[PDB]
Amino acid sequence: IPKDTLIIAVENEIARINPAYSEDHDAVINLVFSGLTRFDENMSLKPDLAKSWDISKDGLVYDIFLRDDVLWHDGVKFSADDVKFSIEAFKNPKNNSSIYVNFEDIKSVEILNPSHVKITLFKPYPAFLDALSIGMLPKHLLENENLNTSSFNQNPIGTGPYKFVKWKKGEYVEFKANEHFYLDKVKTPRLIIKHIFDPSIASAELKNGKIDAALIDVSLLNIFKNDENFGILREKSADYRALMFNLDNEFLKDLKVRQALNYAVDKESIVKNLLHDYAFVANHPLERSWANSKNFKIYKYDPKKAEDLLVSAGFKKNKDGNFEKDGKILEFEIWAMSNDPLRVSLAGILQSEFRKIGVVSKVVAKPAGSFDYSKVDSFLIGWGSPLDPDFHTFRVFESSQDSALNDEGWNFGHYHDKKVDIALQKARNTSNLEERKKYYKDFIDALYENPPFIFLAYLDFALVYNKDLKGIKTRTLGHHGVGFTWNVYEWSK
Ligand SMILES: N[C@@H](Cc1c[nH]c[nH+]1)C(=O)O
Ligand SMILES: [Mg+2]
Ligand code: NI
Repeated sequence: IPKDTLIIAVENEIARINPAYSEDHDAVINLVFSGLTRFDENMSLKPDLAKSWDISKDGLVYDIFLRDDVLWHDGVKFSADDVKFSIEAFKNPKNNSSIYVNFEDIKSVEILNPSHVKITLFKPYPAFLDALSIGMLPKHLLENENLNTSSFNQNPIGTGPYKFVKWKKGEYVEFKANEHFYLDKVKTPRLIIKHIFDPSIASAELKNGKIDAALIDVSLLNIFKNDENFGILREKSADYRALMFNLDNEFLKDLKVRQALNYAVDKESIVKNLLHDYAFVANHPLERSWANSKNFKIYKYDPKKAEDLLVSAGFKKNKDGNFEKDGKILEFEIWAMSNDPLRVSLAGILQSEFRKIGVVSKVVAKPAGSFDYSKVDSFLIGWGSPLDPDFHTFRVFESSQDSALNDEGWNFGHYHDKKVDIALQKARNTSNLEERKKYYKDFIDALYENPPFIFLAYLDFALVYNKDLKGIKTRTLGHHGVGFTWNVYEWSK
């Protein structure tokens, strides 16, 4: 690989390179686009396209002041027009934006002058500044387009550090440095995002020198020991793994069953042995957040509590020593993405724990994208954001976000809890920080009393990189390790 070219592998690919359809599962949107705000090495809110902002006392009015030295990749200037268009596009239900929920509380967007936009809200939404980091859209290209289907989505123009060059689908996306980047000089002139979902192949291509960097599963990490072409950077993350219950399932809809299944698992055993202390035991989805109550009940590893719960639910043990109810065995499937060894291994351990308490389960391992995980009995799932606590909680747990009911929802297990709904809505619409913490405490407590998941472990990630690489900075990563390329414009060899 030439010195003026950077090649990075990422596991997840997106169909539309457009902030409006961002699902925190990609690395290319933050390359092409830039938002009004951004985050530094410490996850602190920093100015990006917006040079500064003022927020009204009641949190309903945002005055945003824009930089005037920003160009779109087509040489067209960034202005307040783009901001009004972008935000109005996110809000428009006809665009089916994946980030619609972050913009739904917006009343109006006013252009006061070409560098000053005034945003008014129906209700407070303190995550708004975090939400505005997502990336602005070019008005002059998309004004007369169908955002859902526009060819723009496969030929994007943004204000980010990198320009779109060409896209080989299922292969790679190539970028070139934005010569007019306002924030900083983009160091490496060529950037290739290579799509590799198989970690063994990712490891092999590193050894081959076909790619410069990738996130490598901990089980494969020992392979790069003694290798001198590579350094290893350990990164913390808000990413957790869990078992998603499908509450449509005849057995998993029952509360007593889900509580019993939580009692059956020795998460410390899992973390210690399977993850080699590259993790810690998870109990709820906000344990890296300020919203963490650090004062919550847990389901502690206790098989007889588990078995006793199942009897209470009305299950009788049979001659095989497996629970049955009204003539039918307590049986369901555990699906895992076969391309993710950690998930397959976790599903395998879960199956073994469940049998020891007389629950029959079947592990189904299929490649990511080959099946609909919102229709399987249970699924080894993952989520987690280092940003506002609302971002991977509302779409994931709130009942209106049921994916069967909402095409842009992330509630794949069809979970419906009234207390979760109220707590998340009030938390996302409350300005006071301490009051927010109280509502997220309610949320966590509500999750305990009616578990949608079996929370398992928060993950650390390992970045394996060409040792010739300069300028890499670590920070708290999100789900799938998204964000490890956050400062890639500083990268050079
Ligand atoms: N984010 C969820 C769903 C998903 C499927 N593929 C990628 N993500 C998970 O990681 O389990
Ligand atoms: Mg950005
Ligand atoms: Ni995911």
